[PDB]
Amino acid sequence: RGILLLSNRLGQLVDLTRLLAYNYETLMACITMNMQHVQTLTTEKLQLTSVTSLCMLIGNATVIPSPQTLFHYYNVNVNFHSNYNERINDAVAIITAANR
Amino acid sequence: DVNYILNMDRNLPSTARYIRPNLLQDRLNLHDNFESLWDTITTSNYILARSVVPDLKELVSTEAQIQKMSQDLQLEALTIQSETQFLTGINSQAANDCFK
Amino acid sequence: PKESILKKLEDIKPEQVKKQTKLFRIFEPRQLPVYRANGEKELRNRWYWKLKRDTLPDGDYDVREYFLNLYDQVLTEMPDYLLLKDMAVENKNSRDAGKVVDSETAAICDAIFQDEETEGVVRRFIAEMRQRVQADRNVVNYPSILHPIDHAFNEYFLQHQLVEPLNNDIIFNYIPERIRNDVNYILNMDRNLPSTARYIRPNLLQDRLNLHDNFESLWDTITTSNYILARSVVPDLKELVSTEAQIQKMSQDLQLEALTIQSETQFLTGINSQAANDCFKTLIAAMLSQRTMSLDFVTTNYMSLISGMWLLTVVPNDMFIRESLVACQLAIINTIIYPAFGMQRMHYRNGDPQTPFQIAEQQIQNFQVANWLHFVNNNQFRQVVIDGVLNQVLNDNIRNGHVVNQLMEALMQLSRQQFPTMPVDYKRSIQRGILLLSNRLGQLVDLTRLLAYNYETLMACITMNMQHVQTLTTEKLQLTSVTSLCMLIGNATVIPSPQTLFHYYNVNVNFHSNYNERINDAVAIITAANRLNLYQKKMKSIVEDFLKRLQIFDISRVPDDQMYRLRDRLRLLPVEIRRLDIFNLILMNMEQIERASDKIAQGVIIAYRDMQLERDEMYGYVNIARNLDGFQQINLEELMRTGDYAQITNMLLNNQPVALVGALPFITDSSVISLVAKLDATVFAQIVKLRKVDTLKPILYKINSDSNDFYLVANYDWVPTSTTKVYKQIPQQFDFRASMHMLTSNLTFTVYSDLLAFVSADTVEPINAVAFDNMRIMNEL
Repeated sequence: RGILLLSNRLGQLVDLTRLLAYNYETLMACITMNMQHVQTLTTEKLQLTSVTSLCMLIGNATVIPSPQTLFHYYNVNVNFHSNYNERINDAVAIITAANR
Repeated sequence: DVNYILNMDRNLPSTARYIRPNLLQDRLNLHDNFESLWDTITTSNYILARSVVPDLKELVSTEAQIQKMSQDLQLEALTIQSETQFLTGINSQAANDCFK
Repeated sequence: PKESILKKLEDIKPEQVKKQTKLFRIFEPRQLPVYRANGEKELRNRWYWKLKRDTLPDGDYDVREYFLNLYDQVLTEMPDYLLLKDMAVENKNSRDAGKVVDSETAAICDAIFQDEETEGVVRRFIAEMRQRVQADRNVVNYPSILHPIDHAFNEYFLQHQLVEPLNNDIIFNYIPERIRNDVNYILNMDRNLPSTARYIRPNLLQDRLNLHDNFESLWDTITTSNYILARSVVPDLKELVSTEAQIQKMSQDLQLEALTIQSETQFLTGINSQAANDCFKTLIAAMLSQRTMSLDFVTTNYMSLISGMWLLTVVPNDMFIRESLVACQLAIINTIIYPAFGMQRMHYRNGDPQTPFQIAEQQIQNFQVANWLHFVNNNQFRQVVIDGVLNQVLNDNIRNGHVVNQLMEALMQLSRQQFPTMPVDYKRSIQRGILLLSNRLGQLVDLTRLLAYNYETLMACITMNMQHVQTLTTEKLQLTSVTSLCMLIGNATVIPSPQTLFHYYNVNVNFHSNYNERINDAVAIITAANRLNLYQKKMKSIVEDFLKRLQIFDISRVPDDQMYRLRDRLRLLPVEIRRLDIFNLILMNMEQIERASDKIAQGVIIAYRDMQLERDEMYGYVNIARNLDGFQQINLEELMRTGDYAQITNMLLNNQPVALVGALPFITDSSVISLVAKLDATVFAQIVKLRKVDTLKPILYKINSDSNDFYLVANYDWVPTSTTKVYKQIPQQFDFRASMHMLTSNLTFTVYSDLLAFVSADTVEPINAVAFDNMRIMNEL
């Protein structure tokens, strides 16, 4: 009986797939930092509770990243990067000098 | 990405000048030893993300669904370990959380 | 509440009528000055066609949706039938009265018949334009003035309305083909309807939705309903051994005392003057409705069990839920048959799933005992189809139905295990209860008959092809009541009151009619909804209304889900010719409507090059093209949807010959000046600033140096130079002579509702009733 609730809703569950598909596939675009897959030392708890909800509980909704939103994102990683790279240079420069 | 509109409005004098962002890559492969720090980055990069991920909309009234759910679920039918499948609630939230 | 879902049922009157009056009008003819080439008003004036209500909006999309509503209006308002004498007026002129069709027809005549028209031919015609009746066929000949599009409508309405005849024979025929036949009943009537009858036809096609494959929650609601409905029927039992008397001899047969003893728990079975009636009703509906019930027993009340065997021998186990037959049987198997039949050595160990009656079969030997097992175990329903039309009735194995050699056998098998044993006393209490069934067996033979009939009767009147699934609200039944009914009955004979039966038919009927009908109403819409590209009228819409219209279902209290799935099935459903046949009509001309009528346009062209203007008569000569031959295009609808790719933005900026398409706001101007100044090139600029357009009001130049105080120019000699005209056909003109059509219908009708009523139903004396075996049902003193 529970299974069926996934099935009927399946017509919609589809929608979910599309959603993420896009979103991730979108947002991502604006990331400068590369990203190698690593086994973080820390976790993040995800209660099947919520999961289950999202599932049978999403309608013909449709939401996406506000323009302004997107930029703001780029902008940040950007700066950050710039700082990382920059300090790096600032760092190196010193150390090497420090030697001769 | 069709869905998004682009347009220019202001002009640019041959006076226009900016400073390179400088986005060299990793340069430092922390991906193979500095776990402690990755965890800290991930975390960071993570929160950052939630801050962006658009909030959802138009969901099915919490009550409505869970109710047709009990009709379908046949909850209290002998089985000893009741009311552990319905701590599901706060979905109007759980989904948003699960999603982000 | 219990009888709060019943008032939602008996209160369902779907046999809704729809009477028409005013004809069905879209465009009324109208005045307007005439402008001969050259542009002067030659006087006299002419008559054309313009729509009643330019309602029409802005944006191809909004347009499409608009029409759609028309479809919904058409249907609600779709003539269930008509009648022309009811819509009669009189003609001011003619060889006489003439009586015409619809006030508007009248007006028009008198009107044209004064404002110096095309003279003779018109007045003339208007004269000899009357009525005439051909009584001999009930036919009627009226006139009526309308409009090509109007005759269009009203016409099909004559040919498709719905009122057949009605003779004694038909009334007789609507009465279920298995009841008129059932002997035990009689029928007799009070009238003879004349040749003028018309009876409407409650149509009852099947549930083309198999609600029973994904939607257990709606079914559940139906079942429930259908169930309560049933109880409302189930006859109330009659005269049965006064409660006290029986229960008293009951204590006796057994031998009680003050030292404690076990029979004692077989008497919370008393109350039956409540229990038997409940147990009885309950049982039927269950079957009819086809609901699945549960079981409330006690392991100490063995009697209550014995009676179970009564039950089980009946209702093909599948009718009860799983976890219930399970308990029941094993409880019998392990505390009643093995335990006092020297067959208990292991005490029977069972650990869930497989079948527990079953396995006892292939284990112990004894014939009497052995037949019970196979007959009970493999006993099922006979999946029967046709019954004087697709009734699809789940029937009870002929056998059982009074040829109760089942009960006699159920007793003989009981008469023979009461032989061996093990725990000395225990047998005393057990076999003593067993005997109480045997003596009563003369009467038990009856209970069977009763149900047998009743179910087998009520049945027929259920057009709602019932099936065999699993409920989920499981009505509750106690072995308490069961046991009561059992030993406490006999001599009596009861049966379905006539009036009662009908009432039942009637209901399911309506209901059906509604289901089938809404279905059609539903489908029709959805399909239309598609050949209209309404990617924005999110359908979560139709389903909602649909369900509602068959009260019982708490709409808000049902997830959007099921709803959609409901559409998914509806979509594949055929409209009803009626339905379809109309949509084809609306579309087919659609174009014509839109084009005509003001407020709107179609599209505009922008050739940055001076050019001529047509010289039509209606309007003076202006900016119009009925072709847009050449140039390019760009759907506006898709534009404001897509988001405009500066494609337009660029072309506008760069100045290139182009066109636009869709719903549009026209704007009329006069003072020629405007034109020479070339105002029309302005407007456009805007767009550049606002990606989207609707703020776009194109221009038209009604130019007739007559009404344009600035004729100063028509003077010299000219010929209209414009840059950009407009897409919009031209309002046809009005040819009276031909514009009129002729009509046919029928006279003095006689519509009826309900039917049946015309019959007085009586019943034979109870004492000698008959089942499908021609045997006196209830022949044990």
